Parts: sequence; structure tokens; C-alpha cells
Amino acid sequence: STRKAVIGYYFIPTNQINNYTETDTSVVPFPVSNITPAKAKQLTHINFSFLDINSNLECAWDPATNDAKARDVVNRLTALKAHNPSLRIMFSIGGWYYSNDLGVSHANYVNAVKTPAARTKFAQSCVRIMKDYGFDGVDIDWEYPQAAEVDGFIAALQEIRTLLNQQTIADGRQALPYQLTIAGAGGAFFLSRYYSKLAQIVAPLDYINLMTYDLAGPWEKITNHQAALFGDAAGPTFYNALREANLGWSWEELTRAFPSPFSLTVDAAVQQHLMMEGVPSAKIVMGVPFYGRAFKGVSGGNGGQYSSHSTPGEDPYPNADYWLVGCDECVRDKDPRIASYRQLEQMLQGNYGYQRLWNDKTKTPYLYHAQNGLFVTYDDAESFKYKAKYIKQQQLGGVMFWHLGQDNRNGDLLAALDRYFNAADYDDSQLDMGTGLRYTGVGPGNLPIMTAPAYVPGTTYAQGALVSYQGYVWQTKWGYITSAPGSDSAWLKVGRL
Ligand SMILES: CNC(=O)NC(=N)NCCC[C@H](NC(=O)Cn1nncc1CO/N=C/c1ccnc2ccccc12)C(=O)N(Cc1ccccc1)Cc1ccccc1
Ligand SMILES: O=[P-]([O-])[O-]
Repeated sequence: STRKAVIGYYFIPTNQINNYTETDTSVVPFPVSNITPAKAKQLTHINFSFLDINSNLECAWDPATNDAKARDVVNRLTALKAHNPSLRIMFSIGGWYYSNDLGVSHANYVNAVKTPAARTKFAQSCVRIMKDYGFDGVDIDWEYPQAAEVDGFIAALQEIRTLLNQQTIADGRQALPYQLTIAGAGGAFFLSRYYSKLAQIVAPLDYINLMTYDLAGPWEKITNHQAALFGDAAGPTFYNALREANLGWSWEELTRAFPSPFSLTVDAAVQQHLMMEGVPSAKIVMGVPFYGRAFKGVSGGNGGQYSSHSTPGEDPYPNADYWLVGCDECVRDKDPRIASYRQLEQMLQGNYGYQRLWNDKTKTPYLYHAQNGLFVTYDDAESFKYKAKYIKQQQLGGVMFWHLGQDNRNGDLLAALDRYFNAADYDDSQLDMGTGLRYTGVGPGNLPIMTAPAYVPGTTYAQGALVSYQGYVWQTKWGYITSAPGSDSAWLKVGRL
């Protein structure tokens, strides 16, 4: 009965705001007018991106920004709300460029959350910016607070949330109350910086939007799918950094939660979240990419999957060889490594040499260019069927995606997601989810329902014995135990009544 959220980033850079126009796509490729009223109906949230934190340790626009043209752009977005009384125009603070460990504004993120007074000043600047520009809530996209900073970051979300609540009461906005989201890490390495405090991070949020993409990159040594839903045994596996987080769990508890190595996948990151106590399924939103990542230098035999490769990893892209054949946007943006779905469709349709292939374990598509040795990992309306069924089945809150201008012109990716959740005539009850590798970790937050005979005092239990006691089902870790379950370390809690 609750509508799945559908959260779409709208990114526009300072130069384009300052030269804003809706009638010249070589100045602004994706102007607000491209968000038609039928698109506005399919979205629950649009994430205007990106604001920053300045050296005053306040949320601010980039200072080169033309303020009147910024307001004009935001007003066109907030005007969309007339087609959809559920729709929110959020704004987003951060992104990779601003907030990465080596980003130009990084120190500001660190310092803004560092003390109580600085959090109060930061928090106030967020709401004040929200109210002044007419936005409907705040999304924080710091990539990423480190374990030392995370208590500051949490405090900062708490205080912002208090100020959003005051503000909803002052504006009478209980029918569409002001909201707080974050863009969360979607792979265990980054996730491990804050994983041990996930319940605290998510509690003040309406949603944690997982970046369950960018899970392969030039930075890995072997090509892979950047957003595989489930795992492929023929693909690479990785060290599970969460087994080293500061959780205070036992070896058995750690081992059962965090198999290692493991398959880097959407499913994995979602289960990683569900394992933790006090992270509800309904606040978890699955990110999907509206773009592919492209590799060169590959030798297939397997469609260019799981191949060594020669893709530069530097930033900026370090030369002018735009090798991604038929990628015109790539030339425009001076980087062949990232191609929008809108462009990939045109590459596949033209005579550029690609085949579209499908991995039935990962439930994701891929292009392969056999004559030049290219491999592209992307998502389409077909991969979205499986991800949408997963969202419904796992009782997740919705889907988030980056970014709106990467949809094709007709908006088919977005229409597909709206349809899989909301169309009466769409049936996925027979959609086969396949036999790819599921992440099987179990933690305190996702214990299965189980039954077992009642624990009996005096009985000598062997290894593996299952009993039920004080609301749970417990298993002995070795034999022969006679202790009451929960009273010492012999018993592992494995399930709930
Ligand atoms: C909602 N937030 C996000 O979705 N964040 C996000 N995807 N962050 C990672 C972004 C890295 C990206 N950069 C690259 O991917 C460049 N690149 N391509 N191949 C290699 C590189 C170099 O950067 N690698 C970043 C990276 C990203 C993720 N994990 C890593 C792990 C180890 C090392 C590096 C990474 C980037 O900075 N830009 C392009 C881009 C943004 C979003 C999605 C895909 C691409 C710049 C940009 C442009 C317009 C608007 C905002 C941001
Ligand atoms: O570089 P990292 O383990 O967050």
C-alpha cells in the first residue's frame, strides 16, 4: 500500500546555471523543461545537486554561482510540484568532487561536524538555505565520513532533523513534511567507515539512498559489472572489510555475518544493512545508475567480462583519445569512461561495432566491442525488472538514481521503474530471479523465524543442538553444554520465535 519512493538526481554545474537556457543544448544539455509533467508524476523526489560546505563551515552554493539565475532554476523545479502533490524537490550537499578525502572542500565537511557549536551553525545554514530557495528537504552526500568523524556526522543529522521538524510545524507541512536523506555507501570498503553506527546514522533519516553502483571501476584490475544484483562465481570476489569493524561481536557472530571473500553486489549491500539492528527495510533505498562504465584493452572469450584491461584510472582523464566508439557525450565531457544510458542506446543502434549481452546470474546487461576490445557495464529497463522485484520482496523503501539527464529522451528508464511498482497490469510473479550468488550473512537485525524444542535444564546438548528459550532459537557452538542459553558464550542466537 505505501508508494515506493523514486528519487532522481538533477545535476547542473555552476557554468550552466550562470548561462542557463532551455533552448540551446550545447550550453545546457538537460534543462528543467525536459522534466515533462509525465516525468514529474513518476518521481517522488528530485535531488537538486550540488551545494557545498564553504570555509565558513556553512552550507553554501559555489561562490561563483549567479544567485538570481540559481533561484530561477530552482523555481522551475519547484513549479513541477503542481503536477504531483507528493513530489519533493530536495537539495544535495557534497558529491565526490567536493567531499572525497582529497576533494577541494573536504576539510570543511570534517570541521563543520566537529563540535557542538559548529554543528549548530551548519545545521542552521542547511534549513535556512532550504527555506530561502524553496526546497523541500536536505540530502547529505559526503563521500565519506571516516570512523573518527562519524559521531560528529550523526550529531549533525540529529540536529538538522530537529530543525526540519520545527520548520514543518511552523509551516503547517504535515501533509508533506520536510525530509532528510543521505547518499550511503554501496560497497563494504567505504561502508565500513561508519557501519558499526548504522542504526544511529539512519534513525534521523527518512531514507538512506545506497549508492549500489560504481562497484567496478578502472581502479579494479579485472573488469566487472558495476551494479550486479547477485553474484557470478566466474567473477572476482573481495575481502569483506566489515568483519574488521568495531562491532564487539564474537568470531562466530562475525563469521556468520561476513563471509569472505565475497561478491560485490547490490544484494550484498542491502543484506549488509538489514543485518544491523534498528535499520528498517523501509528506510533503505536501492540506488541504480543511469550510466555505464567503459573499459578498453580487454580480451574477451567471455564478452569482455572479468578481463585485465588498459583503462586509465587517473582523474582527470589524462589524454585526448576518446576511444569509446560513437560516444559523442564522452567527447563533450572529455572522458570515455562514463557513458549515459541515453548515449549507449545510440551506440548500440548505430554501426559502431557493439553487441549487447546479458549475464543471467548478475541480471545485468553489457556491451562488448570485439574488434577494439571494449567492455561496458550498464543498467537497462530489463535489469530494472529484477531490481524492482527485489525492492518489493525485500520491503525496501524505493529506488534512487543518478542522474535524470542520462535517461533517454522519452524517459524510458524512469517509466519502467514507475511501471514495475505502480502499473496494475504489470505482473512479475513469474519473473525468475535466477541462481546467482546471494549474500547469506545473518546478523542481529535479520534473524530468521524458527522453532525448536524448549531448552531443558540438566540436558547435555551436543554440537549443533537447537533449542528454544526466552523468545529465540539458540544453537550450541560446541558439545556438551548444560548452560541456560544467553547466560554464557556456549550458545549462539540463530533465530527468533
Ligand atoms: C549521489 N552521489 C553519487 O552518485 N556519487 C558518486 N557516484 N560518486 C563517485 C563519482 C566519481 C566520478 N568520477 C569518475 O568516475 C572518473 N573516473 N572514471 N573512472 C575513473 C575515474 C576516477 O575517479 N574514480 C572515483 C572512484 C569512485 C568510486 N569508487 C572509487 C574507488 C576507488 C578509486 C576511485 C573511485 C565523479 O566524480 N564524476 C563523474 C560521475 C559522477 C557520478 C556517477 C558517475 C560518474 C564527476 C562528476 C561529474 C558531474 C557531476 C558530479 C560529479
Ligand atoms: O579507504 P577505506 O577502508 O574507507
